[PDB]
Amino acid sequence: EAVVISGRKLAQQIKQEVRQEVEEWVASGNKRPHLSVILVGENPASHSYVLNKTRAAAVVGINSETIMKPASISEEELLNLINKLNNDDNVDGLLVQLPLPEHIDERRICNAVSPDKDVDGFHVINVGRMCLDQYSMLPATPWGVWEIIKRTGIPTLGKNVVVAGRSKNVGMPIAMLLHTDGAHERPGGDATVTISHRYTPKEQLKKHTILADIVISAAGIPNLITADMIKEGAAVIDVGINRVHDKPKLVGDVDFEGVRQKAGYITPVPGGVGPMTVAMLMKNTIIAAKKVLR
Amino acid sequence: EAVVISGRKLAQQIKQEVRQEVEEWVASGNKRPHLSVILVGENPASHSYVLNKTRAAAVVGINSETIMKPASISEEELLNLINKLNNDDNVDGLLVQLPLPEHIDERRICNAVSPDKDVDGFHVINVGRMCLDQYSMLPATPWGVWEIIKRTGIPTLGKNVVVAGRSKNVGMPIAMLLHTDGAHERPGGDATVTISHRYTPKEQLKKHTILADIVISAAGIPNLITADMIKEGAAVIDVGINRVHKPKLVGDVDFEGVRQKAGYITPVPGGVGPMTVAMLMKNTIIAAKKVLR
Ligand SMILES: O=C(O)c1ccc(C(=O)N2CCc3c(c(=O)oc4ccccc34)C2)cc1
Ligand SMILES: O=C(O)c1ccc(C(=O)N2CCc3c(c(=O)oc4ccccc34)C2)cc1
Ligand SMILES: O=C(O)c1ccc(C(=O)N2CCc3c(c(=O)oc4ccccc34)C2)cc1
Ligand SMILES: O=C(O)c1ccc(C(=O)N2CCc3c(c(=O)oc4ccccc34)C2)cc1
Repeated sequence: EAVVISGRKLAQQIKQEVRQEVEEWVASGNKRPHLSVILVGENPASHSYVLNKTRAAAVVGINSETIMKPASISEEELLNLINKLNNDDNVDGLLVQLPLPEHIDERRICNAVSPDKDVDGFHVINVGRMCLDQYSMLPATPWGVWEIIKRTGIPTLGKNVVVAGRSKNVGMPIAMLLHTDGAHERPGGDATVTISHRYTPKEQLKKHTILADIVISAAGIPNLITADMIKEGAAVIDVGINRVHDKPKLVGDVDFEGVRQKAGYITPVPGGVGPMTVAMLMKNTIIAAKKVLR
Repeated sequence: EAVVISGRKLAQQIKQEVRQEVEEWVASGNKRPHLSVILVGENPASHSYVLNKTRAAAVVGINSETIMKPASISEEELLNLINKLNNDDNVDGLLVQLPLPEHIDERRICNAVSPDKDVDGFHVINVGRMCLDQYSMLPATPWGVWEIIKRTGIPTLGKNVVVAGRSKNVGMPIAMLLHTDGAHERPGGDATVTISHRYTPKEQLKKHTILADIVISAAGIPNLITADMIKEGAAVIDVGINRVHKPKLVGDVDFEGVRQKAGYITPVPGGVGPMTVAMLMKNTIIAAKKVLR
């Protein structure tokens, strides 16, 4: 059977690194990091994600506040709020929980967050920097996937990788990190990467996955990955977060039970990539506090 | 055997569109578009590329000037010139011929060029905008590859595409254009895209090329694509520009071999190169119209 990778345990390790980095930072006489989270409306999953972020900050000695506004907020109010936070020298990291309501321009909001406080790395300049392999605030899911892979010691250079999904904050960034030059200012994994998405024909994915040492699935489709798609021994990183009902539940992209047999490594849902996303946000927040980048 | 696609011919076509578009702009009362090129040093390829660009501009009714600098120029001197041209309201497009000397930082120069004059689309905001599928000044070579494909009627949606090479102004944007959503602000290809590079093993490139409906090579490696790598009927686009031996110029494909198996193919010379220069003209009229301001 396949080694089940523990997202909880790895996220725990990263959390400890950060807790140590924050303590030393404060001991050297610096201000304790502060993370601000703007939460809009009342999406249940959002609300729980923000609690996961606030707990993680508390456990690593980073101060936080979630500012909850109602769905009804005007895009311009939101911009004012962000502008306040951007200007408050006590806020090191600012993020805006997604999705926002249909009447708010996401991209406009994401670009209003100061790049220097952009711990989500979703600002156009951080996306640009990332895509040029420069130092940047990396988005947290991609960074988490990366860490799961490196921390587990799975090789990437020369290897073959498939990423199912091409969203701009998850799939595309994963594909960008995995294929790029280990030698660049922000190293990448030098893999051979294939990006697939909703217009891949079922057969085409299969012909690609079967060739792949690593299959990273970030499509949000239960059971998109079945055991015949993977080649024996391959690492399967399941980035899917699918709420199904039976008992409302959390399931992945992968058929966990089945692929378990075929794969050399696999990651569970829940307890897989999710905890890592949250942990990498803590890394990004101490980076922000330290003003490395600007 | 392969329909050879003349990039020379398609580029002349595109230049004809641009010429009409420029004629219309001027006849409407607007300032004639002006492109400035900065050229540093003496790379002979570079000099010829600037010649190509200045000729293309002349053909399409766009004003040009090359400002040649010795390789000895400093980074700071280069930024002053760029800062000057950014501020000259007469200059609609501005490009710095690449590559630059080692003591000058490419990224920093590329980001000094005003994003609205950046007809190479290499400023970080333009890269970012492109990578988010927003309207942007698209880089000329990838846009030209896109144009070869689209005007030749080669479908992309659902297809397999390999792009060999992952450079930031050629391979990576080609992969970005080809895989992204056809529905976004800046439409992409909705293809299934595999990116390979200097560390793809030969067996591994081949295992992927063979499934490919379109293969696009931007490696700078002669005979990297051979006919047994290619699936019969596939489109093969040769981005390579390789100086071999009188001093000769070849692509990354084994043209003679590959044309016997592929359904379309592009030659070097005469394929992607002229398209690159053509798309730069389209970017310049775009810049002059201040469409994306
Ligand atoms: O209805 C079926 O019978 C059916 C089931 C599944 C597939 C499949 O395998 N797809 C389609 C969606 C998809 C794929 C992908 O690789 O990445 C995605 C990333 C994001 C969103 C959707 C995908 C590939 C095809 C047909
Ligand atoms: O054990 C777990 O499986 C698990 C632990 C933690 C999280 C979490 O809190 N996430 C990850 C997904 C996510 C987050 C988000 O903030 O916005 C999203 C917006 C859209 C889609 C997914 C997210 C943050 C999730 C799962
Ligand atoms: O005879 C050999 O020793 C040999 C020849 C060629 C390969 C090959 O196919 N390579 C390596 C270079 C390369 C590849 C690629 O896909 O993209 C590149 C994009 C940019 C630069 C170099 C590449 C793939 C392997 C072995
Ligand atoms: O007929 C042809 O095959 C052909 C026509 C025109 C051109 C040309 O002028 N190019 C394309 C390549 C290129 C250009 C450049 O400006 O910088 C480069 C910097 C590095 C690498 C390639 C370029 C501009 C090239 C070939």
